[PDB]
Amino acid sequence: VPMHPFVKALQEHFTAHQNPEKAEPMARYMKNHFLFLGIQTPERRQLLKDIIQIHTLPDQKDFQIIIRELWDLPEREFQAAALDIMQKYKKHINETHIPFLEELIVTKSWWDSVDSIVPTFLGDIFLKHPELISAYIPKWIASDNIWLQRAAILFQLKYKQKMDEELLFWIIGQLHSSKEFFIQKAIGWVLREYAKTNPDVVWEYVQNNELAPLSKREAIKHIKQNYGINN
DNA sequence: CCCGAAAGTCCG
DNA sequence: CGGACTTTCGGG
Repeated sequence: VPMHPFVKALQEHFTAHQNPEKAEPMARYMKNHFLFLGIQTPERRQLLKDIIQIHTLPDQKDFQIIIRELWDLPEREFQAAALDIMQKYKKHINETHIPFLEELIVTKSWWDSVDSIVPTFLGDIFLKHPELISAYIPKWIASDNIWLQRAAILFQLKYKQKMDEELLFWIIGQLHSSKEFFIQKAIGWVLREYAKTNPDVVWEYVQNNELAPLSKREAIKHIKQNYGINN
């Protein structure tokens, strides 16, 4: 079965505009986990737009197929493009897609893909269907996969006044002992972000509960100005 | 334009 | 450890 023609067209068009000179530092920035073509976001977005203009966006029946096929290509720009395409199908994504999104999180995993899946796509789903959180979050925390653990921490990132504080702090308590940078930093980020909505609750939490030094320092990067640094 | 964010390197 | 500094990206 041939590659979907839309994916083949995107592959051809991106490859024709590759930049091996830029690809080297781009690959180093992601710790050489991926090959890169060397195409930065503004041009990558335009090249995708070119292909949509010529071919049209595929029928929604092929949405998941297109994403998978791009996910399977070696160069990282294809995963970035896949996420751009998934946004174009946003109004068609619902709670039945949680396993599909899980599988994206745990394949070709790094912060650049996971952070573009979790607080947006998964965040929106669990905001509408909070009763499903307990069908996934406990498994994610218990798993050996750090990207699922990060997903558990960051899916509420943008919730603001809709943050479930008890849940957030429970999740952080489960993961506070992790020695993994991407977990410590995710804890820092979600606390720093939530502190923009409720600084008193974040300050009290970090002063009275154990956290890795990195997590605490990142959490209070801004709000330490509001409370002061005691001698 | 601006700022804040993931990251990243380099240094003490 | 954590501060100083870097580019790239998203949003105001």
